[PDB]
Amino acid sequence: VAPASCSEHRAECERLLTAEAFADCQDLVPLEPYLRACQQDRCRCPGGDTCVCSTVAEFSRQCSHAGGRPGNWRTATLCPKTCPGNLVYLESGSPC
Amino acid sequence: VAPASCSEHRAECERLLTAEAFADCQDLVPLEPYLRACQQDRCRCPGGDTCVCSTVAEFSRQCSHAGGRPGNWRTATLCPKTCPGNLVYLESGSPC
Repeated sequence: VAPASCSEHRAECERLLTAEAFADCQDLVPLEPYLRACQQDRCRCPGGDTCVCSTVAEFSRQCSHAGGRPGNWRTATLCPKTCPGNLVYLESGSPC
Repeated sequence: VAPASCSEHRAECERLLTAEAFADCQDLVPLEPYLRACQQDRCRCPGGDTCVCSTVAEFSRQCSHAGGRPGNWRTATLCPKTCPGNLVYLESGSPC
């Protein structure tokens, strides 16, 4: 059944996606599709934020693949990740 | 005591203020000062939205005074206003 257009969470998605760490990709990748995707993601996925931060991850991957370099956005309260030792989770660093 | 910078609601103020109704005044009046004021208003006035819709009212008054004509933004759930009879509330209409 056609659910309501989840436009009540548009501000949250726009604020989260268009942060400082995503500066040098605003001209590489568009924005409308990825935020429209966040629209349904936010309402279709109540409770834990395991379903919204999986889009901005795709936005960052597209950012990195085009040629840009994003900053760090994952905080201890925004879908953090853990690795053993003092290894630091980052974006846009050489795998070598 | 100096309170925390109420930047956690910056997205809310930015979204609500930069709507389509305020189209032809983005070039007349600045944006930073009024949004900065909205920052404290949103966090210093919990519960009812009697402080947030007092700043955008000033933004609209400036929009109209400079020469622009803003659109309607007051909805039935966004600080509505009532007048007796079928007196419709509007912005930028002649008092004559």
